[PDB]
Amino acid sequence: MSELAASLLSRVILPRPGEPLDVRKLYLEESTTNARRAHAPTRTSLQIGAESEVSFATYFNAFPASYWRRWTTCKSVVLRVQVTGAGRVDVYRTKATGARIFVEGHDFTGTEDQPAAVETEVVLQPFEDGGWVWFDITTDTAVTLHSGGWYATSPAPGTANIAVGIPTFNRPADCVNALRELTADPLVDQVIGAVIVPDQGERKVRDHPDFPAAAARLGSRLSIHDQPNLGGSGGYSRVMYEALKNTDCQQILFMDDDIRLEPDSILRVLAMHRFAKAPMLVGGQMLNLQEPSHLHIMGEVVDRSIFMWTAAPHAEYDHDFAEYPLNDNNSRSKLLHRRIDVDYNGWWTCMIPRQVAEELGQPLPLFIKWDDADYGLRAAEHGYPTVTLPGAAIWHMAWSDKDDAIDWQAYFHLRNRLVVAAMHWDGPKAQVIGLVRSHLKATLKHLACLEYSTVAIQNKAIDDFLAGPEHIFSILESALPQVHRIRKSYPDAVVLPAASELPPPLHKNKAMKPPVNPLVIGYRLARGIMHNLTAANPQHHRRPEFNVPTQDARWFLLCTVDGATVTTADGCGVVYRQRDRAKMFALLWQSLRRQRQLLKRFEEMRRIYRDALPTLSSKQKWETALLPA
Amino acid sequence: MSELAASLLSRVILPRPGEPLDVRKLYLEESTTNARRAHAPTRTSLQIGAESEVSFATYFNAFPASYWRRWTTCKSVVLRVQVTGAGRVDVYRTKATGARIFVEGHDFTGTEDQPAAVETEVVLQPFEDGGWVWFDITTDTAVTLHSGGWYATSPAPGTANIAVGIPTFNRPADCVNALRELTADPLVDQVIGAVIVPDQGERKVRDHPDFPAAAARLGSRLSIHDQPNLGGSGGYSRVMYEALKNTDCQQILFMDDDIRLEPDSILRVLAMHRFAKAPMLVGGQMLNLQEPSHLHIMGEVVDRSIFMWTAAPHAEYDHDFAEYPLNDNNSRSKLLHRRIDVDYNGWWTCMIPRQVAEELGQPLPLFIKWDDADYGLRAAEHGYPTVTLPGAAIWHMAWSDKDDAIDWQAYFHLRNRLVVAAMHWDGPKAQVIGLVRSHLKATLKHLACLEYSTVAIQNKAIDDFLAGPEHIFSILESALPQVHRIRKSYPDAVVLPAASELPPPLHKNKAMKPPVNPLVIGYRLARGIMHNLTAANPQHHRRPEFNVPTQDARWFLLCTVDGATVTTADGCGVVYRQRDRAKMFALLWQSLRRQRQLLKRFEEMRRIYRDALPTLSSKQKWETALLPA
Amino acid sequence: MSELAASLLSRVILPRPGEPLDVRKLYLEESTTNARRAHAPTRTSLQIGAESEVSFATYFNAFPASYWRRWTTCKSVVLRVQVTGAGRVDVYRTKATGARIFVEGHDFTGTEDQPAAVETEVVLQPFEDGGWVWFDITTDTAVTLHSGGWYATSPAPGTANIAVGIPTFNRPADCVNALRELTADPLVDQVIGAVIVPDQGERKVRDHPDFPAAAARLGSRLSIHDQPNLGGSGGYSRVMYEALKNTDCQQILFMDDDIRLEPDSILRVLAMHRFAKAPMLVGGQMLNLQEPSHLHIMGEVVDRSIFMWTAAPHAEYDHDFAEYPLNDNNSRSKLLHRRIDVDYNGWWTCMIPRQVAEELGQPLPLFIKWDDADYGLRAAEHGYPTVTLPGAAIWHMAWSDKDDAIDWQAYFHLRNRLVVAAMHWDGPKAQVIGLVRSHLKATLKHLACLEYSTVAIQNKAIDDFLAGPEHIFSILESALPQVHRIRKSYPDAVVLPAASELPPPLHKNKAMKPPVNPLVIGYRLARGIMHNLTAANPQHHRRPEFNVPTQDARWFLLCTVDGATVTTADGCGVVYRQRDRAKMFALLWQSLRRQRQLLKRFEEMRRIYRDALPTLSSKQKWETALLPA
Ligand SMILES: [Mn+2]
Ligand SMILES: [Mn+2]
Ligand SMILES: [Mn+2]
Repeated sequence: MSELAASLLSRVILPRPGEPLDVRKLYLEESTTNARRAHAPTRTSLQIGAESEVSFATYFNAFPASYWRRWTTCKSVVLRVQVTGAGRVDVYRTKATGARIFVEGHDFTGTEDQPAAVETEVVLQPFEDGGWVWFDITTDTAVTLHSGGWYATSPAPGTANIAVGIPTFNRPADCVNALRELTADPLVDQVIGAVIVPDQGERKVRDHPDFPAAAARLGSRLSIHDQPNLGGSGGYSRVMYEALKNTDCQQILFMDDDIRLEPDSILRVLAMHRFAKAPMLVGGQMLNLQEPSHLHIMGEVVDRSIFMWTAAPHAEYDHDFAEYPLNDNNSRSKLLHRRIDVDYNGWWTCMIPRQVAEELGQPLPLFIKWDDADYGLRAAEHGYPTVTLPGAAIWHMAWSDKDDAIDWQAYFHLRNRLVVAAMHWDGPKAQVIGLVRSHLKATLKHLACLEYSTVAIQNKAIDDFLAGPEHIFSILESALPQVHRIRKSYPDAVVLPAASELPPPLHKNKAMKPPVNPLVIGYRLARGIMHNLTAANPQHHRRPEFNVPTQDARWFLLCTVDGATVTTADGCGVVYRQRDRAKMFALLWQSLRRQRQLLKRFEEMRRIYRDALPTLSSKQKWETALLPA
Repeated sequence: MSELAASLLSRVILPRPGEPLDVRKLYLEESTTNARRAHAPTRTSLQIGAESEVSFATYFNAFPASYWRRWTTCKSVVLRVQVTGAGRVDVYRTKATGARIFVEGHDFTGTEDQPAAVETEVVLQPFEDGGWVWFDITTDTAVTLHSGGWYATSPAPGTANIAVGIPTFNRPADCVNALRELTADPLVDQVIGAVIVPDQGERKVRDHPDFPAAAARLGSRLSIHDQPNLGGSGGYSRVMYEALKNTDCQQILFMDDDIRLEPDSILRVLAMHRFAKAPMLVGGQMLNLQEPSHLHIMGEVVDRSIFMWTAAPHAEYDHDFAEYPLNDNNSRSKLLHRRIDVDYNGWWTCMIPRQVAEELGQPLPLFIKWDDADYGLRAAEHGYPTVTLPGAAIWHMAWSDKDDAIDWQAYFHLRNRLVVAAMHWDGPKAQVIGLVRSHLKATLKHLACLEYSTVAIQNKAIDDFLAGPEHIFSILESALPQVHRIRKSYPDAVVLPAASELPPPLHKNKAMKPPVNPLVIGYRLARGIMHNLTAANPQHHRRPEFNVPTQDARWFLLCTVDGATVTTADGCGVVYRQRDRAKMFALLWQSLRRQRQLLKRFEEMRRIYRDALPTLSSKQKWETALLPA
Repeated sequence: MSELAASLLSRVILPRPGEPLDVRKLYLEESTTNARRAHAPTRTSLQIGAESEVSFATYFNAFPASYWRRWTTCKSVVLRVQVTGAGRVDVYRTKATGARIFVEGHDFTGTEDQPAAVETEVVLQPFEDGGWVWFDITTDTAVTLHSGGWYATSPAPGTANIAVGIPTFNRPADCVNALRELTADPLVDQVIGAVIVPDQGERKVRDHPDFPAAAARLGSRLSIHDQPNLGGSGGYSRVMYEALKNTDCQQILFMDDDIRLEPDSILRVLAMHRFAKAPMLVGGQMLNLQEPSHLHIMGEVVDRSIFMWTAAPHAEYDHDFAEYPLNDNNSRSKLLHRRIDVDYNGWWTCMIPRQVAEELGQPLPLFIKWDDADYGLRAAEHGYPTVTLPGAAIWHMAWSDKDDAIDWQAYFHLRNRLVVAAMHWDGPKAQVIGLVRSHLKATLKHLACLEYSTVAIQNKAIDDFLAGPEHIFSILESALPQVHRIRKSYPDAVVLPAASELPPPLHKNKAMKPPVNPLVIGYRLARGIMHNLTAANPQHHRRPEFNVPTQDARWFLLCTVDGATVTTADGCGVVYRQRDRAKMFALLWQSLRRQRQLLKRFEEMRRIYRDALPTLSSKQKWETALLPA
């Protein structure tokens, strides 16, 4: 009956026609011994040739059993498939080591008229610290898999009523696409109660030629709110503000505009939220929009030793499922079988229970960065954990090539790290030395790389954090322009269209091998210190010594030049980096001056920042930024 | 004629429809250059496309020639195949190194109406210390292999009349399945004279809904005997008791309830028993029920240096035939071509001649463990060797992941090792130092791992062995509950459903790399000794320092904590392990006290245990345990 | 016209139906991207699917260009193929390094009615020290290759009239097969003028049930000559004797009875003989009858430093073409592109010009071994070189596993080496130290391995060589029985059917790793010397310490035992090897005594042996051994 529909956790899904073979690996893994490729006539069905084997040990179709055991009331899961033809459904699970274990097989024989139903209940008891469940089909005669699903044994609790939030800024076409994809799958459509779009740009999504068609499918569920550029924080703050005040939605789902969606991902997230033992945040993972078979990360934490976000303990960035199948002996694939606990999830997909939003308050008024991490740490302090759910994903731009933490974002990275550190530290007193040491090493590296503007804006970052939580809030919007203004006067921050716009380099490039050798690193380091003590030659600021590609722009090469072009990470331009011994020393001294301030004033900072949390997170205070005159 | 049927050693067999591709490797190996997969219309026939090659150099279809040379009167074997279409049957053998040697080819041309018979006699002379024989088929036109077999040149001696024994304990569904599979193959059915089922559990196999249908196919050959839980020993003791007293079966075949059967396996075992040079025990091998293409072990011995069961000298655990074909250059596969001699076979499949059972007596009244090894050692002392026959296998649970020698089984492992050691030593006087040293190293390891209960029950194991063979017999049933009772008071033995039932750990986990480095092991060892000399902090017994996964729970990580949860091997729960310096030292001292007793009293033990063998193995004394008031 | 037939060097040939895929690699190499396997409807034609590529860079179908350049008058070779369908014939050659070079392509379009002729002349100029020529076919539409050949540009000189010689000894079935295969190919049949069969055994080939049918196809060309067992030398001596006296055949072709033939091989050999610059010996290569895709060796020389036959400088034994294609980057395959010069060819296939046989005389009356090497050295001293022709091969048993130079053959190996050394030395005076040192190292090794009989018969070998060339001739027949008689009294030479015929070993085996480690070899060596100085324990001659498999029977393991069974190389039995310090020392002293004799008397030996060559090689003196009373 529809008792099936109410207990559906995760549908077995298949690729769209014309899907590149790499991406198909996220869905199904076919034996190379098969006569022909399996064919997907719809997104929920599959035709398999006679005498063929297909494995559903895959990102989208395997069941992340250990996560369900850890966070939900589901004691068991039921696999249900409908099949025609003759063959066997084999059910497997893994230990947290990745070791595969055969659970049970079921021979079937069905026809189009009388299709076979194959059911398998798997208890979730043996998944304490990792493991997946999946099935394979090995055929006798040609087989059609008409449908498949992972089901709970009882209906989902609560009511499904999601407010989806999508902040957008000068990407009307991406936003229109996102709105369109939300209503593509009828089952996702039915559970969406509202779509809040804080439009923070000048190029409005409302003015896009395809907007009316996307807007029609949502009807009055859609609202667009014009506001100034308040970054991610202001965007998602608005979303949460609107959801609590102007809707009765039980779940708040943060999403993003520049995404591609696998709609079942939303239902998986929702299912985990509904079956949850206690209220919690449920997050989706990010697949790399530019390398679509690659998983960005299983989950992330905040490392408390230096208060810095990182990969969770047994997780590694950029896992290509086409090269490294889930069910494979290699070391990268085995890591995927551990249950990865997280401190927070990113806001490309993050479900927040209504009550939880109410109790915790709004995002901190940081512009970009650390706002998601803060909201995870805050939630945990209130006994609301976060789970990053494997197999529930969207496609989003990763820092795949195109990004570098040396531009204006570096200001926000440092400032907000400090704000959130002050807000959540809890650890011993002398623990801040770790964070400052971390920053010193990075500072000397920037100076070695001639990334002078970076250091300057990081000096402003420290000043702004030190000025307190009231100054932070007052510069929600003004902070960005002020960072640009500082950067304009540094040659290392002025992007030119091409190296060919400048005089041709004095020297041709020579391939320099990266020093792994212990003695050689020392030698390159000393050579760098020695050069940095000399007065720079001004002629190398008129004509660059080298044109350095991004991939070659490393400290060991850069710490011996007086002047060079360095290509930006996105490959779109170059900057003329220039050494000046007087400026370097001055920036270094200003940095050290600030480092000593941080470790002197950090305890005070914790007090004032924790005392300001009611204010920084109140809907009323946020109204002063969100709403105009 | 049926002169063929009487001399059949081993049928050429093929996979069931829908069999996973991995498992098919146990039967046939097909070239990837073939246009299509070979098709098995029945379990004894195969269709092969035109211009295709299939190799029968496989676990089930190759002939383990060296074993037949060593233990049977067969001077040669005849390969007989019936084929239609046109092609070549090529016959090969190996040297004990694995080197393949072409013996002879036979071109054939047959039709469905006039099928071709292809015969090849292979003398068993060149297989002194290893080697297999097999065939390949390379086709011209499409070929059907209608049947194939390895045959002796004369009828099998003796009469085939097997009593199959299956002890069962609270696994009625598995037992019913086993009973069902015994009658699946008509040729196995015909040679079964009785099926004895000692039902030792409370959930009776007789009460299972599918039992009547399984029981009908056996008729009056089946008998079920209710008795208390007397472990494996009591179970198999009952089987042997019933077979000798209440049947006239010439062969006794020990099996198990949680198995999957390849019925031809039984006939292979029987064939080797019948053609045997002199009476002997014939055992089957175990394929891993959870990784079905994996062989557990070629055979096992008792290493006399420390009296401990191990892999036979050139055998390695867990051989995956899908990754490592029999006929392949790699080092793991070459080992399979040596004739592996064994001291004993396990009781998942072990054929014992009626007369031999009569002369040797019953199993020793050990609860679990070492009873099979003892029966092999005992048989050898009477001039009855054991053979583990390759290609004759059942599927059974291996210690594949799910088992750990630290629970209640550790008591039985140590106690019974000592009993069997006392029973069979024969070696020099000072030889027991080896066994005690072995136990000391294990003891210190348990204490390092905080596995305190293990040490305590191993202390009881030594006491029970020391009390003598009469005490051993008197605690056949009572020993198990008494072990549980000791374990209840150790935190390291109380299983909780999840780490989440306890307060969250103080520290997050950090990946610790296993020390292979020589200096680093020393450093980790010293760090462990140093920590173990400090007084433990009681707060770490309230709140665990870490949640440690099974795979990470190693001595180098565990010897530096005061308190931590460790997940059980099966992944079903966790235990709160807790360091206490006073308890550790006390357990260690109690262990050392016992170690010194062992090497002082071992000679005495041999005398009293050897003198008690008539008693411990008599059917009359066993009646006091097997039969009620 | 038949001007084509007269200039044919080497036909393009294809496998028989049902040929194992490995062996097919000797003929054709097909791309795995092809839809279907190529099909050979006859041995000289091939069907190739549409859009497919087949390479004829193979043992049998590529042209060994450098050999033809070196030894024949052919300035160029013409490739001629007849094809239907549409595609391209691509012609390639290699440098001696293996580097492939594209020469020329030819698009064709033919039909069954109007087949396309594709011709390509390749000049042999760039093959000074290596290189092959071959073709590939890449198809557009389905293609049939109807025929292909490598042709000279002018008719073959001389007259083709071969006397084939096949000595046989108790292998009537193999001999009958050889006779049968000689007439299988009409083109080989036509050039055979006689078949001489010295039947040296008691089981006569004449008495074989299939002999009359084989004999009918040869008619009066076949003659069988009964004589005593005079080994290989007597056999081939008889062949040459009969060919010169009783036929007018222009070529003498030594073959063997236990062979499989690729008939075109004979024509290739004949073609090279006819086109030769000057008269020469043309030999065929040996493919491994037991591993049929493996080449035994490209060619062999006599290393003058110690006067011992070996692989030619850049040749390595046992080249598997299925694993290592001719046209492949790997190091083993690149060696195949050098022109390998030889000192001699073996007598499995060796063509000798009539005049050359006349001038050189008969084989030396050695029983087995070194007779072929001598005949090559002798021929070279008369300005008649030997060529081993790649791509011209028979299948013959290699020393693939089944042979060990420790039995009765060791006597002949040493004695004949000395005879041929005395006959051909030429080098400096002090050069014999090398040969004696070589023998000392081998002697100490035999004694270390307990191979005592070997040393004793090698002591007789030296004595027999020292007694002179007249004694050698007088013991042509009697030498074999006399070697057996010596060996009967050594336990290490008495073969027993199985280790199980002896008392069971004292110790089980333990895997000993082969010492590659520099210090460890030293340690094992010292341990061996130390043990060999002790008095052996007689009880270890009653009951063996170990049962040692052939593969494990190495000096480092064997030099520490007093008594052990060692399995024979063929796996058919075992010998009880026994250490005795008194016997060892006595044999060693007798060996050293002889070693000092050799280096004192070697100059004398050269004189007497060279002076006896007219006698040892005269047909008249050979009549005293070949013909009865
Ligand atoms: Mn985005
Ligand atoms: Mn069991
Ligand atoms: Mn031969």
